[PDB]
Amino acid sequence: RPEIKQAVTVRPGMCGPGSLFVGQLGDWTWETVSAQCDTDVFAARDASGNPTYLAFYYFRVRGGRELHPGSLTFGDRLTVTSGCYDQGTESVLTLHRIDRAGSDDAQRPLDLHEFYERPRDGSLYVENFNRWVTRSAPGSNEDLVKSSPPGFRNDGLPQLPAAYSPRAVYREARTAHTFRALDEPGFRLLPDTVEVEHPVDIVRDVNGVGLLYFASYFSMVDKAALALWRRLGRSDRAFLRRVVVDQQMCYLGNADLDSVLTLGARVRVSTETPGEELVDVVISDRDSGRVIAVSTLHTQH
Amino acid sequence: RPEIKQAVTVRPGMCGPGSLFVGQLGDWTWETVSAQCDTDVFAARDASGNPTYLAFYYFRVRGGRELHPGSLTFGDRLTVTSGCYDQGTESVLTLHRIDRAGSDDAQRPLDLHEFYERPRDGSLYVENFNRWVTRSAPGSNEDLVKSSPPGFRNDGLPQLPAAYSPRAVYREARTAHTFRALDEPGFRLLPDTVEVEHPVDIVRDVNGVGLLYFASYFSMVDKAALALWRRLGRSDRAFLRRVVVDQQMCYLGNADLDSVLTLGARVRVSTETPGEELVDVVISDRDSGRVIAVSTLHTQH
Ligand SMILES: [Cl-]
Ligand SMILES: [Cl-]
Repeated sequence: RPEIKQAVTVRPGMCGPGSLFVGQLGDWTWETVSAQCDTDVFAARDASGNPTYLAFYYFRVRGGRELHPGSLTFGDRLTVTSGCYDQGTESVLTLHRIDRAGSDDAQRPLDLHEFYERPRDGSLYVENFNRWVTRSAPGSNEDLVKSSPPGFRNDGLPQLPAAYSPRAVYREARTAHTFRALDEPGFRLLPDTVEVEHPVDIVRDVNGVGLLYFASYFSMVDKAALALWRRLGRSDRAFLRRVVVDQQMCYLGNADLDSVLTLGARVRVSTETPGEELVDVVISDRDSGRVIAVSTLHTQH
Repeated sequence: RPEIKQAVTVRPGMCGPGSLFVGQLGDWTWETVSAQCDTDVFAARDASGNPTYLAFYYFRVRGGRELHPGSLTFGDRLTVTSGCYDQGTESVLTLHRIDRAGSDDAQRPLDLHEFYERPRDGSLYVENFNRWVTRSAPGSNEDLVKSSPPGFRNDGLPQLPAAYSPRAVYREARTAHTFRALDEPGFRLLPDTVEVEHPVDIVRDVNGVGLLYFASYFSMVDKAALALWRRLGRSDRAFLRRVVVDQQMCYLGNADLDSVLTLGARVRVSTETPGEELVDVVISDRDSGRVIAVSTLHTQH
């Protein structure tokens, strides 16, 4: 299996202009997969005894003006509905819908059509596509290898039709370096861009197993975004006021803890709605020749 | 009421060399006080309708070689025991003991004597002393004012004897700028110190209500500590390996989101045990003339 409903009171540890909300989202994904695929995701190991991690690969957060991540304050009552979909033995799709606890029809079950074609204002839709991986060498964060812990059961799971394919979505972003095609009408590109050098921050960016922490990617993207916001003369206070109505992240790789990353950012402004923009950020590990992440944010000023 | 026992599987969102574990600790304090003092801490308001926050004031984490925060990895099974103690109507003390789920006598209730005079190796002891506050002016983070939400019930709570007084502990650290008196025998002070300028990081340091986030203070301290670790030639890899067996933080103030903070750090090395040190960090808001935090860490290299 059944979907997992929970009543959630918003805590300081899962809101604010940082990456704490996304961190909460991923911990619910690992809990939801554990419950539905008969596997202790937290302590997962492959037959050798190697630890295997249910790594974040594609991550979407979509809301809108009436509920977005920046709308959440301490003490807000929410309803969270969660469940997995079959993507075979090495990968799994986890969905989360978040509603205000009061709201009309908050009890409704997950609905792929709603998530993928008819998103409602006032609901927050989370898509986490995750893939089992292991280190290819102790202490290396490069060249992660595909895994599946023994006993991972995808068989119970509901099916996704071919139209809703996280795989397609991420393949196109890896190629284009945005999740919103550069020729969408109704946008024009500004000439101002930034390229920020970011040494891995070993106090804030690293997780419990010595990999870069998946929520830190959101922090790196917001750092590149802030830099651009600043390069084009806007205020720190207005930055804290931006409304992020949609954001997608593809995790192409991890990195070693001494790497120097590069954070590239660009923005397109709406020619219809004032103050609506698309910001694209690419995170590179120049030294290994890899793009390790791509993110697009859809914002209202 | 009764103490709150929970079985906890360690998640990526509450471990690692960052401040995520301390963030988890504070969310359990707010849940524990909510349960024992009949108050929704998350959504607390005073009679006017002003939001009132159960602010972190004094924070201790004490473990040891057999269990410290850096010992926790994904999937670890823990037992957590929590409860509040009466400190009147404007403040409350919350204790948490954390044991490995397997261990001898993990079911035992909280014991003030154990916490304050006989801490056991293999247990982690958390002390959170918190005070209700409100903003004195919309959008200001300075000059917070004492509060108590209506209906806060400290009456149920067990009593603390005069010997165990968080108040005394913090008063001495505010004066001395360490929690370990400068004349403790068995330590000598190194001449190397650092002073790091730290503009408030609006993507990573700010909480859901626009105040500096209490766990960010731990990140700022670790930044000042890393700087010192580096100034005296040690490796990033060895920094990730430090064992923090005790840490205390006093939160003297908050700061506005455009402040530039100063992070001061010093270290004393053991003359008995090799590789045991005390690192003291002071966080200043030069421009308002305030010390906003003091922290001492007891480490094994
Ligand atoms: Cl992670
Ligand atoms: Cl906080």
